[PDB]
Amino acid sequence: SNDPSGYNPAKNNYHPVEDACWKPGQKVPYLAVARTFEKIEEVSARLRMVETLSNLLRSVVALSPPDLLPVLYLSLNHLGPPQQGLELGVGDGVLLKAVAQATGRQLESVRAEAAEKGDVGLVAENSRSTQRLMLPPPPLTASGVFSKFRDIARLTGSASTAKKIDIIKGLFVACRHSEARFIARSLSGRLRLGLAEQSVLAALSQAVSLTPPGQEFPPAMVDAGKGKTAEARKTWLEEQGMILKQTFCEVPDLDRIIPVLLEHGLERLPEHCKLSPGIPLKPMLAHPTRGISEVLKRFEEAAFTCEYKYDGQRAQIHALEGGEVKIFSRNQRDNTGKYPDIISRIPKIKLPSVTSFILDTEAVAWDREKKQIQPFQVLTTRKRKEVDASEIQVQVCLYAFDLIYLNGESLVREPLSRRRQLLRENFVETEGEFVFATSLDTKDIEQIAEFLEQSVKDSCEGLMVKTLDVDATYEIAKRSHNWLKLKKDYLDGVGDTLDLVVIGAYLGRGKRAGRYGGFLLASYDEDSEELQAICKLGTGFSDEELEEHHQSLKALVLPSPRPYVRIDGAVIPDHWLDPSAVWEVKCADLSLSPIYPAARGLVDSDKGISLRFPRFIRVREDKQPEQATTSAQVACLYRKQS
DNA sequence: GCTGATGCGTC
DNA sequence: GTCGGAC
DNA sequence: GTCCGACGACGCATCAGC
Ligand SMILES: *P(=O)(O)OC[C@H]1O[C@@H](n2cnc3c(N)ncnc32)[C@H](O)[C@@H]1O
Repeated sequence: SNDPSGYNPAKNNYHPVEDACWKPGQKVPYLAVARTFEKIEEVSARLRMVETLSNLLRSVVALSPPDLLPVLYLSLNHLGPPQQGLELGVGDGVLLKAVAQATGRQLESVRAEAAEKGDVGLVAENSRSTQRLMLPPPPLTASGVFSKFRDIARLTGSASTAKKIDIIKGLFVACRHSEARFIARSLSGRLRLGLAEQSVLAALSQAVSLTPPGQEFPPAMVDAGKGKTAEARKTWLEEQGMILKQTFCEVPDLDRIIPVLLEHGLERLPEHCKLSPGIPLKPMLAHPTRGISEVLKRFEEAAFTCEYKYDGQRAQIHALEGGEVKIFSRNQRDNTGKYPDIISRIPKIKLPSVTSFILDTEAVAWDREKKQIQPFQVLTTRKRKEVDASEIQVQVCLYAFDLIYLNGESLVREPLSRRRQLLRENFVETEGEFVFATSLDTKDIEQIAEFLEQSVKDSCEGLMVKTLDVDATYEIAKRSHNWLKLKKDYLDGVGDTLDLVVIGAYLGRGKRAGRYGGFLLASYDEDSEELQAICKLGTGFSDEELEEHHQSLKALVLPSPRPYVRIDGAVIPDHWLDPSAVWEVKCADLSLSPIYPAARGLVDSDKGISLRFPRFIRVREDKQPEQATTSAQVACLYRKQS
């Protein structure tokens, strides 16, 4: 209809035709998407966000079906299917430079304003573009903006950054109302709607259920739920939602799903898009569990297995009928070129009767000389793409723990008891190359506890716990976190805690805007009587605790750092703090840092020590900096990881 | 042709 | 990756 | 329990700057 600026997709009794802000066949205006983001961000109830997005999507289906795919990608802040590897190459650095040039302001003024407001979108929105003529360019369209994002991502090579900035400046010149806010957030990778993949899928299945695609215009059926009771409508939308969710979890690729959805409908979708080797799928995840008693409470009387939780990276290995092999990451990225050693070993791990499979494994760095597992840090030094087999320096051992597909059979609906038996019988172990995850089938608390201790002694993070027959399938759509993860450092009073000094604070972004979002911490070097930065910290405190931190550190702000505080290459804090507050901090491991100075020279000549997965536990009101954990104590903790 | 800063992915 | 907030 | 977005260390790949 008329004037996107007034578009209200949160409206009660939203009518997909009469309440749209564009006419049939027209391109969806980007302002329509921006206004939808505004109405989503204004509320906290996830179900209300879904309804609002569904309203937009229903208008897109009814009026401009070719724009459904770009509108969906804009709402997820994706560029396309993950296995295609498109990357903007734009962070806050490029973005802030483009905003400075677009608005004619100094880069430093823009950087300072972004940090104080905690959002680059607000800076871009509230400053005019000095490249704008008297008469604006035509309004942005959803598909136009999406295509420009893709243009940015495809620019490569020398002088490519300047070309990316030119595209961004062009977008800002054409923005109206709130559009610049969401372009900027999207480019920075921080859309921060409160609505993401699961809510987008729920909105999509609701939208195509209520307003079916493919109708002759004007659509005879704009609300297919209106003839049902509230109860019947809810059950129906839940069923339709699960059809979409389960297909997506097997084929998480909107380029494949959306054309089928528009042509054949949601009910026929599983017939056209099915799990198959060569198409990455969503992996099964794990829920953190803070004790053995919590495990037994979660699984009740269902038999379960405990497995070592190996410290590497996930590798989803696909063997296609015909011999081709592909390897994908946890997030559906193509890692095939990264593992020529693994690909060459596939004939060695599968019996000759296996014609196709999808394996779920952990790739762990392996020292062939000493025949033992190596830390994650070592694994991350492998090259990432177009790697040749002879050039591999860090060997990998695969620890296999699941089987999702075998000889043409999808196993997603099969219980782990059967998947595991098929894994054990059709694949071959080779020490230090391909091994089944160490496992224990028991319900005895004393055995589980001992097994947890042994997993740590054997260079693992803890245990994974999985039911064998009750709710034991690989249906991510039913429950994405169907497994449990049990780590020692989850236990209170157990694991490595340090008492560290707060030496700086960083202004918060997003949910943390208007206060501190992070802090710089330091250990005390006895030998030089200096405080050495050891890590940053940004999780572990409640919202109330964070407000107390803000009020207790405000009096410690210094304009300039103390000469006995050393941070070297760490990110300079927005506010320096007089060393006084001491906090108890927990971590999973200690790592060798190329940047932090803490304990430098005590374990390595060039590298200090930092914390893996640090989190705030509590303030140490009874400690001053002189009694904080020493750099020598940090080195001793690092060494005993062996 | 090299180095550092930036981006993005891994955990 | 950990964590807490909102539902 | 689910979903989400605050925030963590770290390393390769890339490209601006030299
Ligand atoms: P996150 O800490 O949420 O844990 C899940 C990941 O752990 C890895 N992993 C290692 N060993 C296993 C076993 N035995 N089973 C399942 N997952 C395991 C995977 O890479 C998961 O992504």
